[PDB]
Amino acid sequence: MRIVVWFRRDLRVEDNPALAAAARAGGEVVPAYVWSPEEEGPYYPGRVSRWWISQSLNHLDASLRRLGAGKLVTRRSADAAVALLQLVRDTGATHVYFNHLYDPISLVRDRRLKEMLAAEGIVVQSFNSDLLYEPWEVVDDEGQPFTMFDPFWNRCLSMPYDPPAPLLPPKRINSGDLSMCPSEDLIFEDESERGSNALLARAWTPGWQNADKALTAFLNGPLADYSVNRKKADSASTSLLSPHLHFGELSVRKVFHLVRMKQLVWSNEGNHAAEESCTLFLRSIGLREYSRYLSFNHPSSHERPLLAHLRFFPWVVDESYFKIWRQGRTGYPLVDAGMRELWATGWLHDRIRVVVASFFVKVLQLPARWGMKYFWDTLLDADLESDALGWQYITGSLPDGRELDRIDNPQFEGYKFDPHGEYVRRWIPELARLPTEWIHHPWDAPVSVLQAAGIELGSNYPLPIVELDAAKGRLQAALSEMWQLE
Amino acid sequence: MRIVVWFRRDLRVEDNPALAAAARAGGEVVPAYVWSPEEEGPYYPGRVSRWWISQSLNHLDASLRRLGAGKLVTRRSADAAVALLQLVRDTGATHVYFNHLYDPISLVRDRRLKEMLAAEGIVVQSFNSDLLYEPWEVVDDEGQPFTMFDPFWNRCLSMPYDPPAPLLPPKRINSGDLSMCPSEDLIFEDESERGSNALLARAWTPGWQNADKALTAFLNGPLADYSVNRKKADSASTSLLSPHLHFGELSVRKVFHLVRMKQLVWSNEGNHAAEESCTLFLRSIGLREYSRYLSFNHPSSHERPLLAHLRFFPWVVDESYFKIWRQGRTGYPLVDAGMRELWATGWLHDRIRVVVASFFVKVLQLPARWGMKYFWDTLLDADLESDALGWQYITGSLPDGRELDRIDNPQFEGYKFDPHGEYVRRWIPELARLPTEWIHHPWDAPVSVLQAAGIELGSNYPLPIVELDAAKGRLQAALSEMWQLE
Amino acid sequence: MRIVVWFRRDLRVEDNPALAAAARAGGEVVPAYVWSPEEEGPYYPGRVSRWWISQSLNHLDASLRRLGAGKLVTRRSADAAVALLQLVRDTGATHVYFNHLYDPISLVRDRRLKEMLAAEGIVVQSFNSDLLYEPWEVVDDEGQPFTMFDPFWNRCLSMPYDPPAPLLPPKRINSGDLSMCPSEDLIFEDESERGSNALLARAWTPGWQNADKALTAFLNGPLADYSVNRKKADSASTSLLSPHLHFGELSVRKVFHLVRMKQLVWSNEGNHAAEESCTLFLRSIGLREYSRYLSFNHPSSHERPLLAHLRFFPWVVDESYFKIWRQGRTGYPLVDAGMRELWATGWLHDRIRVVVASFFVKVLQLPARWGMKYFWDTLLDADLESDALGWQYITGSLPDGRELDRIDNPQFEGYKFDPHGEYVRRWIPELARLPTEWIHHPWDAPVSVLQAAGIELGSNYPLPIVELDAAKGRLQAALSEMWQLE
Amino acid sequence: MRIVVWFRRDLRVEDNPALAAAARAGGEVVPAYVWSPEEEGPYYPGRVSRWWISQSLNHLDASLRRLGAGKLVTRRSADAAVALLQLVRDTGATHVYFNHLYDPISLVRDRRLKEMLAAEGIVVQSFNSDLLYEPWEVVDDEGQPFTMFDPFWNRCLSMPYDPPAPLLPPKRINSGDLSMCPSEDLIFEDESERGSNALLARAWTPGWQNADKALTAFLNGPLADYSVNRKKADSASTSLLSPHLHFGELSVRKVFHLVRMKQLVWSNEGNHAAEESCTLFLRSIGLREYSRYLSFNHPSSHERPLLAHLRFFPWVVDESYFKIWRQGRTGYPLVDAGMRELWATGWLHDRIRVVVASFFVKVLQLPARWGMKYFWDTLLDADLESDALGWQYITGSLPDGRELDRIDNPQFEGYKFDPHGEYVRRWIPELARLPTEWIHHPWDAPVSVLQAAGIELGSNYPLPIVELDAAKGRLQAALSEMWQLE
Ligand SMILES: Cc1cc2nc3c(=O)[nH]c(=O)nc-3n(C[C@H](O)[C@H](O)[C@H](O)COP(=O)(O)OP(=O)(O)OC[C@H]3O[C@@H](n4cnc5c(N)ncnc54)[C@H](O)[C@@H]3O)c2cc1C
Repeated sequence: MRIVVWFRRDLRVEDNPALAAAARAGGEVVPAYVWSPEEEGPYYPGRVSRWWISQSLNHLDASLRRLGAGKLVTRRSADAAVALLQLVRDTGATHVYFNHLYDPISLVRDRRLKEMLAAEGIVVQSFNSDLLYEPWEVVDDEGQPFTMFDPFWNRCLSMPYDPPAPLLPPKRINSGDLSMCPSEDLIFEDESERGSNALLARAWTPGWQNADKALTAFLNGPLADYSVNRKKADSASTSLLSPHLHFGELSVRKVFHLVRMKQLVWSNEGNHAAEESCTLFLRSIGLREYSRYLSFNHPSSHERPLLAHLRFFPWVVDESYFKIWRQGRTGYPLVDAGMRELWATGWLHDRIRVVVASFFVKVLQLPARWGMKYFWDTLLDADLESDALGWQYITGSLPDGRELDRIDNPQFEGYKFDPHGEYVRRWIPELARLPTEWIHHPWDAPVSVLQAAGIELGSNYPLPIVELDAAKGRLQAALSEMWQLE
Repeated sequence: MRIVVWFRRDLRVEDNPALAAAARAGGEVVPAYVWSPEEEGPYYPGRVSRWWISQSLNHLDASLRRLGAGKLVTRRSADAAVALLQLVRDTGATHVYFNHLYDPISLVRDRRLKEMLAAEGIVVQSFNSDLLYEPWEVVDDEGQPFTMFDPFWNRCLSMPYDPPAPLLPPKRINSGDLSMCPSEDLIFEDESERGSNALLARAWTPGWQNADKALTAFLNGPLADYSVNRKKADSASTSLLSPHLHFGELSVRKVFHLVRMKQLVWSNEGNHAAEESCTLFLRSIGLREYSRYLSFNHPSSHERPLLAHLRFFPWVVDESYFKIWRQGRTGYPLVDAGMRELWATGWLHDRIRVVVASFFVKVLQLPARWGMKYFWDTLLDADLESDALGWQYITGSLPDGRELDRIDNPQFEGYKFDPHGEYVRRWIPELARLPTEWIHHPWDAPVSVLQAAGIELGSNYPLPIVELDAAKGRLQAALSEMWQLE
Repeated sequence: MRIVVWFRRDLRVEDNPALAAAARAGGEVVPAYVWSPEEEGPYYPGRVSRWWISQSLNHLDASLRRLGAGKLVTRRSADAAVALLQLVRDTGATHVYFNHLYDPISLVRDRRLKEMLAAEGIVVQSFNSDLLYEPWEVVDDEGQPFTMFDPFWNRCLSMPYDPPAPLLPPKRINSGDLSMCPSEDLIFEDESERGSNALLARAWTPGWQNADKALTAFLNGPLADYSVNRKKADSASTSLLSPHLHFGELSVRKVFHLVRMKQLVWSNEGNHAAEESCTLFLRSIGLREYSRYLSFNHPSSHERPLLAHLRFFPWVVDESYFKIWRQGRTGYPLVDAGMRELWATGWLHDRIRVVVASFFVKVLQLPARWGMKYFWDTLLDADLESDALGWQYITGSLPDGRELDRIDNPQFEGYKFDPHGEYVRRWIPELARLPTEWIHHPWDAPVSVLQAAGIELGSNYPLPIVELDAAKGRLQAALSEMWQLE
Repeated sequence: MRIVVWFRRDLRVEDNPALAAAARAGGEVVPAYVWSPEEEGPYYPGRVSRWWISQSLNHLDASLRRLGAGKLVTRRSADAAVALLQLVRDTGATHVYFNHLYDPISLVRDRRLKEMLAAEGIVVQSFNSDLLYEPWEVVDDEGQPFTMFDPFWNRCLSMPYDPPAPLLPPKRINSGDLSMCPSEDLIFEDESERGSNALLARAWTPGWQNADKALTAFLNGPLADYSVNRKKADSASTSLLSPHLHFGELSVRKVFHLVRMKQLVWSNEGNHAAEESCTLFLRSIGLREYSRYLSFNHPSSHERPLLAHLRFFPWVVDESYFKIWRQGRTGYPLVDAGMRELWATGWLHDRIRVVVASFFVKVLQLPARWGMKYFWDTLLDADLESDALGWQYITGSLPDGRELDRIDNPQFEGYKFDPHGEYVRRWIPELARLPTEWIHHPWDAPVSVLQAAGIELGSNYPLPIVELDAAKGRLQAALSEMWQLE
């Protein structure tokens, strides 16, 4: 009843530097979650990403009632600023203790939020939660922002001062009265998909308590061989904690500590593989930090994301091709098993997001905004930076890699990410007897080894809708339309 | 170089009562395997059942060379009797120590084999390996054979004398010379399927050494709850050792001992569930013993198997329906996941052989000899009795159960064998988001819960080729053709 | 109420070939245990060996009530023959189904028992339980008994016929009425040691159910390295099941089966160490079988045991020396830790029975009947053959080994049985800092390394009562009294 | 070659805030260990405490060479200040980066060290390593130090600001040249006890790498039931890490973090026992922090330790009584097993230091400086504060507990610390058969239960040198000499 913390994307109580700075403030703290998806514009957050919030908020209530604090109130309005001002009015609070995000749509909203509340009479203070450093204090030589990643992260490990350690969770807090503020339940998922969304719990359980159980099971397990099992998609040794790390159920400053703390343990035991796989796991953590630093600084993705160097190219406006690739009647088996895992789990491996999405533009030749709006709706780790950073990288625009005029060609795009075919036979079991040479290209197989395996192309497994040698040249008939104008 | 043992379907060295009776015979023993599939008539043994033999023979050689004995010679001819007489001629042997099988095609061959060898001058002696008792010494009240199972097996546990215990494996044997007999390698699998058959090793490894590893992993594991997990097909708690138990890699007299020996351990520990699941596991072992006793005695399946009370009914002669059911474009999802597991593993659960095969006759209305000849070609536990006993039982003819004029109706044929749908979503992952009420019948679902789950019937998942209410009456238009003639 | 089985030293229900031959006999069986220790003469069985029976009988009652059978009646009289005749009179039984033992005091009693019962009118039948073969059917070349062990056991593995396998335990039996026979409880242990005997349960739990738990924990565990950890006494890798194997709680025919059954498993896995340690474990089992065969056949230990080639030698008649060696104020540390383990556990390692008992005769020069009567009173595996076979062997009389005119000399009698000193420091912790060179001989140590370790000889740890160089010649002053008379 | 760190009692590299503040200082760092035990006066550190340093320094060299840094130089002189000034002269260093200890003998030495080096021209800076807070910033109400513990530690958990978290270990450091400074090996242990000290490695391995292996094995293990297994000495569930925590191989700020971090994990799982045993483990950690705060502040143990309210009382000057209690010929079995564990392991439980030391003064009536000088010589966790705080507490002088005019009386001083007698029978196995009522007092036993257990008092187990009812009044004849003078 003195200060408020309102969570936005930090759904945790361990080392949260707005709740722990509320416990030692002396007065009473009441928490909050204002839900306004109409403010976020075209980035109405997901459809299974909206499922994760409703099960993580209810996990946060029973984890924060045991520290005291009564409840976690949840209000709903069109914009945050009317609802948050009505919250300090209803409760009679003096401060607002939030922490700044780095979306280009919330950064304009946060200074607009700090402009409404401070002119009223209450005082606010922002903090730094889901980032190692802050993106304005990391600089290059003179004063500028970086424009690449490998010059950037070489400054990020060789800082003058180390990142601040995970500060202690609070001992106990107090709300005073749990009934002055009339909280209300609110819908997140639709009523037609009230039962079809509960089938994502076969692989994913949300909550902050399951975030550190998933972290510690990775440190003892697959971190010792992350340097070699990084690309292989058949085994689940790739630390499936990015939905925890996107919604702030796991702090980046704790994963940076515990990996570095046990890098020293393996460093003086002669394990040269397990110490190499710790500098390569923190590099991937730095890719998350670089995407937040990119949308805040100089490029900024100035008005909308999915933007670096295109949006003329003569795409086919065929909706039924978007009905085939979404369903998976595509014939190319590696982009077909990846398109079935995304629907069944709400999850893909990073190298399988490489081949599913690059097939969507370079072979199928569809507009890339149809690929984002489908990835945005059914995925769990669907943020505004990394979905914009990754689509930028795979379809080709950072001077980092994965250029155009280059189709996937799954003959050798599969022998690096899936050597034995344990990923194709897991997800399309109608292809489970092809002897691992034609499991990545059944249309290149002779008729004798196909009729022996029980696959008749056309009835059991569909033909490729677009041939590989066709779109190897049909792209260059369309990509030359860039190179006459730019 | 004195006596010969020739293995037929007892590919093991532990408690084999023809090899152990060859070690204590004093002289030298040479083993053999004569392969004549042209003698077996229409029962040319399998196509993946022929894969299991080629990998179990080579497992038997390296397991019997370490007892001595030099080699395991393998000859090939049209009939066994010319090849076996040429074997005692080439090696100068005096005895033949085999053990009698119980196929109606080998029982006529065995007395024909004993008729050729004894008239030459050499002496033979048969033994009893793959059976608990012998089928002529188990009798009913006066002198007759039984005609049912539950009167039969009540005599089989209440015998005057117990079955003979597993006699010790031999200490060491000797062949003398490993080069007098010019052995030859021989083909089992085709050259077109030399690589597609090696993909059954993802679930099955043959050999007698893996038979007791699979047995002991079941006694400590799923035997404690076999009485409740008997019908459920989603979990693999059903002791997958019938391909070991068909080819004689695991003796029935050892499984009867070790289950009964540890039934006593659980009997005086208060475990009333784990002692009930031992009388129900030996009952299923007795179903194997009853099928061998049935083809030898009174019914005998007199000239051919797949025979009890039919073969008029007006079947559709449509080959493309046999191309749909073999592939699995059938729409009924429970008989579709079962039709994909049979092709991927060469294995089905016993209650899934119930619903796949009864759909083949009572709904699709195809001739049952097309169902045997497909089951015979791709299955591992494809014998001559139990494939004939089971097709007789499920399609309805023993006074045991599973009568006609009764379709499967998977609305409640699935809630006993697959309660949560973990078996359908494992094998058809294009149906992985239906909320477990319409996972067994997608065509009975409303359009809203189907478009939310991403299934559009006709493109993603095919329609039912034959409706359920159609064949519920279209059978009775065809089954009345029995009841005017019989 | 038709036949009786009376247990003597076969306190088990698994593969007991008098109870299982009572179940299939048709009539009702009542079990019994007649306790007459006054018949056994000087071999009144033990004082902790009498503790093991009272806790194994009560374990047998609750293990045989669950098969039916009502009770296990226990009567007490001076001789067995009056009590057993009063038992068939009280119950009206027709047969007596026991199994013959091989003590020279029970073999004369058994034919005296068969002489009383058969002349009355009832019929008896003996069986073979606690032996592999029978000692009259194992012969040498012409017709004679053997006189050694290594010629004997070479016949015992190369028999014409294998030993009979473990026959199945009974399904269920029936006593009919549990109150016609007025059974009575009876004392085994004294009332002064009613509480001091319950402290042997810190290491030993009796019963037949714990016999196979102790057997299977050895087969998976220390049997793979029994060939190298056979002599080392510090680690408990030596299969502590001889108290189970003496009282018939574990059949010898089952241990011969399960070791031989899994010798084949390790034989075709390349484990040359684990297959050697199975031929050396069955050799030690054969030492138990040889001692039973020795007291029945030609030497017979004709009127009393502890007898092969002595009982003149001029022993000291000092009782206080027998008070020192029993207590352990002896100074020699290896025979002192062994004398403390025997009192604390009722158990010694076989190589520690070697050095404790040979020090008792060759150095202390006491009469050997004081050593048996002390070993008989406090030990668990105190039978009439192996206690007589072992004292015969270590003090020297079989042409097998461990001759006289040879003291122990623990300088190198310890570096084979206890290399690091983990056995001395476990049992005399007042010596726990001597640096493993003088842990086996503290009196041979300099004064500086003794005062640094905190041992002052005379107050903390006593001096040797008899010097080593004294009894190295004082024996030969007494052993020359043999060699003038024999 | 720019700054030096010299370790004193912080033998670790993880979160050491003088080495990590040396890595980010830019220049080159060389480490050091100056060994001057002649400066410490009567507190020449231990004889097995001197063994722990020689094996932890050599563990620190191979753990700090892999971070770079060349070596760890070790010089020896009479005082630290001549040797440390000769070290900055030999290497040409500019700074000295140490961290202040809290002994009253080093606190006078540290400001004397800062007085020599700063007047030369080099600059020093101290840090805070082995303490949670600093002892001058924890205050009571007005400005004073505390005089008790329970008022003190209630301020220590309710501080305004939390203790600083474990700061990251260094990435890599550099010495430049490893041969400019002529380092020398040095003796720690005597040559007479070069081999008797290596027998403490049966229970203790030193080093900082084994400190966190011992910590994490306690957090997963016995911390869940520390609240009930705190007093019981028979089981080793009491987190044996005080020799790691005394020599600075494990930071107190890390144990405070990891216990508090997983107190939250058990707090929201319903484990009310495992969350109570975390507030009671940090209390014991606070007892270490209170003893350091006590010798620095107001009482200070002004010129020497072992000092609070005595040193007149008429002690017996008998050296042979000090030869009995050191050896353990004392008859009282609970103080005898504790006196054998201290010699065998160099370790005692905290409640066994309670009864061994209080028997030394209140019953044996010896001067307490003979008890410290014996505890100082053979113990591992022999510091200057807690050895002074504990002797003060048990023999009675803090207003905390354990007053005088109160003997131990092991009849009920044993049924709280050793209920079954598993601690007495472990260490005096000559008493291993007493039936747990007279295992704590054999002289109070009747003769029948003693002769049955094999204990004859006087020869096997010695009599009590001082009777219990004697020193219950003979103390009060000597304690009245206090109460006439004070
Ligand atoms: C002086 C002396 C006295 C002995 N007194 C007894 C006694 O009272 N009771 C008794 O049962 N054994 C006795 N033995 C035999 C030997 O000590 C036992 O084998 C002992 O129990 C070893 O136990 P174990 O389980 O470690 O043997 P293991 O290594 O496990 O051997 C398994 C079995 O082998 C048998 N066995 C092995 N070695 C011998 C042997 N040398 N003689 C006889 N059997 C053997 C035992 O019955 C044992 O159950 C005595 C030996 C000596 C030298």
